[PDB]
Amino acid sequence: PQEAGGMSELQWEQAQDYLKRFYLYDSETKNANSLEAKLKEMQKFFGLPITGMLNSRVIEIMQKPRCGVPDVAEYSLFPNSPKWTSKVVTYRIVSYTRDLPHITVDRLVSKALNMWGKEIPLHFRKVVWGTADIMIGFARGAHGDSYPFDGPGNTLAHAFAPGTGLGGDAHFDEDERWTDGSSLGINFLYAATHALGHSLGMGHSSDPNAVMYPTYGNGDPQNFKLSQDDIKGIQKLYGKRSNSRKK
Ligand SMILES: [Ca+2]
Ligand SMILES: [Ca+2]
Ligand SMILES: [Zn+2]
Ligand SMILES: [Zn+2]
Repeated sequence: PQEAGGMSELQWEQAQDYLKRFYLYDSETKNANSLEAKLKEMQKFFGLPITGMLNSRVIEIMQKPRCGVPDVAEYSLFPNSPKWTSKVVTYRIVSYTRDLPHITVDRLVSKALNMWGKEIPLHFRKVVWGTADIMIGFARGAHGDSYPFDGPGNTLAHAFAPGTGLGGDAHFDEDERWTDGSSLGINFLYAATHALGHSLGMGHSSDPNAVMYPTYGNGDPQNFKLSQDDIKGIQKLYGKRSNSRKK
């Protein structure tokens, strides 16, 4: 439809900002010409082939929601290996959103987290007494951590890397819409694979059928399943695999 033709400067400029936050709001990449190189890495990060452009898929994704985890990091004392080295992983829900009953949130977090575990020799464990590694809560950036709330729209959910006992948690922007049967806003199952995937130190992928595919296409999946590219992606680190194997 060529909607970009009738867009204003404000829209094109907004794009600069929407992506600026996707990799931390750092003035180090603040220059007119850098736009070209800086979109170059965005376009490949997503995978979409139109490089050097800002109008077709590239604007669509700026406006569509996706994830709230920056795609960069810079710290020392990093834990053993980027993904969960531990022999086991544990996970517990902190609170639940009114859109969904606790039972539902709980079984979705697990039905995705478990899929991840089912593609690798890692092992997973149920929680019935004590705290866990990955806490799953609903909250706004002003709950008690860095990164602003954003509100609805851009920035879907922040999550943390498997580091320390406190780090590794997954969060859900409570402002965002969260539901399964209704199949209206963001599917918990689908986002859960993504949010929980970051809890395992997994990164985004470029394949059009990826499970952490950042080019979200809206809608809710009926059954949902893991992707080939993510299964091989993770097995390169853990060596052996379980070839998904699910119902
Ligand atoms: Ca949001
Ligand atoms: Ca944790
Ligand atoms: Zn993400
Ligand atoms: Zn937080």
